[PDB]
Amino acid sequence: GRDLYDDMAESQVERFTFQAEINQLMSLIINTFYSNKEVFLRELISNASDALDKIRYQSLTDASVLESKTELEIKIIPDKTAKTLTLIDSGIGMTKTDMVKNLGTIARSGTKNFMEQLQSGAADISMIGQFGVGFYSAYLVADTVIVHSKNNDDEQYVWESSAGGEFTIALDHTEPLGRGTKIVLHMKEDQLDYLDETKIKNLVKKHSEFIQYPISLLTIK
Repeated sequence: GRDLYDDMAESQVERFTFQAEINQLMSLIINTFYSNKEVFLRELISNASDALDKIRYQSLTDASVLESKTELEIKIIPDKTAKTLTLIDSGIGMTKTDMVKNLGTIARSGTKNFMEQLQSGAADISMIGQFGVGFYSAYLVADTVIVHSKNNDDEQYVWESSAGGEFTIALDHTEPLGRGTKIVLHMKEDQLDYLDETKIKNLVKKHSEFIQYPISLLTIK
């Protein structure tokens, strides 16, 4: 059901509006109480794995695609001072238009039906990935989500949203990724426990049993 990757300083920033049902979903995720929000980490890792698969399989038929970053790996960085959780993958990455389309402007087939099932009790929040909208689970635990991405076909871009119906995209001149995606979750005050060393270690272990890529987990001292 996961399909995110399926087929003086001056800055130019473009603003976009979320597709109506995606906007509704984000509001539902933010303005409703959920007891168990661990799915957010499952989705971060699984989406990273999909991105890694996509570039790995593209490399079978075109080996040159890995020249931008030869490693296929995941890095997870909890940072209590910054109040952020970051997950970096060296997967396929997203061009600017990939971000525009896949991170909010284009309708997703499962959004309406997912929201109906949440309202009824037929589904719970842990099942979000099955409905192809798992990315948005980040808003269970984060006020703001920032997505830096670099695809071989484009320059590095950064997408940002604090919900409220809109997102922005701009050229990204921060640390070059080489290739892949860095997602930064600015954690809500009441969700900071997810940055605790043992808590995040256990969660990563729990949600990576079948992941076929190396994971590096940092602790900041």
